[PDB]
Amino acid sequence: GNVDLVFLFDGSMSLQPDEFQKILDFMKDVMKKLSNTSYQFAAVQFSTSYKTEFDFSDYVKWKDPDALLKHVKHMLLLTNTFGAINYVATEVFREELGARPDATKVLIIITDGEATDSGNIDAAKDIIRYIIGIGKHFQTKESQETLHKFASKPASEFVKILDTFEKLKDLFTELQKKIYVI
Ligand SMILES: Nc1cccc(Sc2ccc(/C=C/C(=O)N3CCOCC3)c(C(F)(F)F)c2C(F)(F)F)c1
Repeated sequence: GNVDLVFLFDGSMSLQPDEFQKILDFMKDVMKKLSNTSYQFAAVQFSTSYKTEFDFSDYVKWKDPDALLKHVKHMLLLTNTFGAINYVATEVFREELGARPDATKVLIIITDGEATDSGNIDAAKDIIRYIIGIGKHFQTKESQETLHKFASKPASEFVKILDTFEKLKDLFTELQKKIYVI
């Protein structure tokens, strides 16, 4: 019933300042809409390295997406997606950061490029993983397909590709049509 949800977001060099900002604003739009629910949130920037920008405890105490993300600094480096996802699994989904042990775990990966590292995500198997790939880096079917190994199956359900960063506005509109009292 409880959902612990991590936004794992790309801070690579390829992102223009306004593109990075549109990611930030997308995350806030989502959290604001799901205020006062069974959702609790944390946000991790990844590039070459990984940074938990805020954790579940931070979210619980303040409940203010704007404040929680105010101090994000765009890393401007690589796109170490394998390491990032592994970092979330082992270093973010923990009591110490406010995670609830029995909650349903959800990861929302937002990226504008293919991974710069390699390996596996065995450690993240218990997490429901969604991945949003954005921009001209994902023009080809082959580039979209590379994202599939990161997300839960089927890709048709757990993978979304967006032509541009403006389409995050549109995805948020669509998302809200999937909100129900169950
Ligand atoms: N089709 C597709 C593919 C890739 C990305 C997306 S975007 C997305 C998707 C799902 C969710 C939330 C899911 C959620 O909370 N669930 C469904 C799984 O079971 C637990 C509840 C969410 C969230 F808003 F609730 F967090 C998104 C979001 F965040 F808008 F990106 C959509």
